[PDB]
Amino acid sequence: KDIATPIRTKEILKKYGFSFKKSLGQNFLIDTNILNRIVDHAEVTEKTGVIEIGPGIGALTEQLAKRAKKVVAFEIDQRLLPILKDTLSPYENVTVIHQDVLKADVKSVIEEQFQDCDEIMVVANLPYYVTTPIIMKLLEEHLPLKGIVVMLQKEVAERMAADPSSKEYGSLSIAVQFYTEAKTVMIVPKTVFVPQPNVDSAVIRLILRDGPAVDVENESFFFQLIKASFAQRRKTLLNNLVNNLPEGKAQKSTIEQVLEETNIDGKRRGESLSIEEFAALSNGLYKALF
Repeated sequence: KDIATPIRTKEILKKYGFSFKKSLGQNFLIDTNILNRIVDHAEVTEKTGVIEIGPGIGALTEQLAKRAKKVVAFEIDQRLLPILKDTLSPYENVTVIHQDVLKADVKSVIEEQFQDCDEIMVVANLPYYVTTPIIMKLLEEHLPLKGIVVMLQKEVAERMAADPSSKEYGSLSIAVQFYTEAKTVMIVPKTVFVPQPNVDSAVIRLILRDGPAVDVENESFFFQLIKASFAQRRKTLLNNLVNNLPEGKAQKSTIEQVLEETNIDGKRRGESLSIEEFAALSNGLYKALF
């Protein structure tokens, strides 16, 4: 049987369950069809190089290996790596890196690992608390990736893919869509996981854009500005800028003046700004504040 079946996963966890500490939000996929559907949505073929993050006991890694040219899995826990040497032993095209993807130089790994591939995808099942930090880290690294297809919490996907008119729109939406075209593609039933989460979760497809969605002087300042602006959503933009930028209180009157100079009423709520406005605002504030 495949790793992604309830009988095989149960057996592996029974054999090796005392050999690793269960972590925050850790689960194990036990439905082969769902995985292959996710792999369909990622468009993985014989020429695709796939990066997986957090391979678990190999469930998804296995389905990827059967379809991709090659699979590189990041795993921080050596105890889990020891388990994959059992569960992934049939697959030559799987290379496991004992490294935290957040600390990794992913561009070199890709050069090192994917020479015989035509396109690189990220495909991974991510626990809530690392979802946003991993995705932004990867996107800020400007990697030569076609796309990222990730299993995550439904609300997080919805936020990432939100369009400007919808209620889910926030700083996360803007940050992800700066880099990518984002769409939530499946709702995954709770029953494909061990242990089982309380609710259905989701899969998000992020296709990387040819270049940035808007023109900014400093990407990092732009993302800090967005974050600062949405911190207390219902309060005014000016108020948010004052209390959430380290420059806020020290340079209030400059901030006021940059809003005036860019024709953006600081009495408006942060959520009312388009991405084009936030861009123009970041550029003005970056030049005036540093």
